[PDB]
Amino acid sequence: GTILLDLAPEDKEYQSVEEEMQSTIREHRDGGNAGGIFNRYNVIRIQKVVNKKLRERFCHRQKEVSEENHNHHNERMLFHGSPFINAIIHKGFDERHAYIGGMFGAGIYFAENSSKSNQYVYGIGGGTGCPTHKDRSCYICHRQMLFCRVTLGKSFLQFSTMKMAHAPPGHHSVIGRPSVNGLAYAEYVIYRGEQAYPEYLITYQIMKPE
Ligand SMILES: O=C(c1cc(Cc2n[nH]c(=O)c3ccccc23)ccc1F)N1CCN(C(=O)C2CC2)CC1
Ligand SMILES: [Zn+2]
Repeated sequence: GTILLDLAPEDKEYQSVEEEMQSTIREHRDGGNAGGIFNRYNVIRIQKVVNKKLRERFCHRQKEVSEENHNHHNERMLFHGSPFINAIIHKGFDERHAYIGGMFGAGIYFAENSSKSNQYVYGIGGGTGCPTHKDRSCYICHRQMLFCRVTLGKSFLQFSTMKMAHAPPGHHSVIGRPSVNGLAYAEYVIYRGEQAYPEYLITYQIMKPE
């Protein structure tokens, strides 16, 4: 059973989440087609996801990865956008639904830039936008994204497409780094659902630039 705990805006924990969300917005190559046009979000609320069973699976794997990486689990807080956010907060991430179409193959994808995750909230390339207005740039409808704890362990650096089914030998994750001819922004990939915990559930709106 998942329990959603509201965080007060005056709480330093709420402020840290909003600060990372706002500060990591960037301009995307698609000129805002997938996620919309905006320089800031309006944060509606931030809830902590509490689930004992999911936490135990996460901590158990974190100990295993720590033992395989000279006692460093290498956790990072990263964003994830998905139309299936309800299933994620109740059952956790699931590699059985890993992104077949991804540049690093069938893994679970995360971004260090909140605006890159916002491109996936309504589907691949923003699908057809919000259910109500069918607008990928809707300023009215409340969106939701996750800010997750992700166990990276020994991360495998890549610049180019390399379709994998699992992390490479001796590794626990794959990080696609930006390059002039390749990625504009980073992407973090894990191949096991228990290497991520959906810590924060952010409800927000993109704001129309003035
Ligand atoms: O990893 C994906 C996934 C990711 C993407 C890409 C993606 N999605 N979301 C992001 O924030 C992101 C950031 C950087 C680069 C790519 C992304 C597309 C379709 C997908 F199925 N999954 C889909 C949602 N997940 C689940 O376990 C759902 C509940 C069944 C986790 C696995
Ligand atoms: Zn809308």
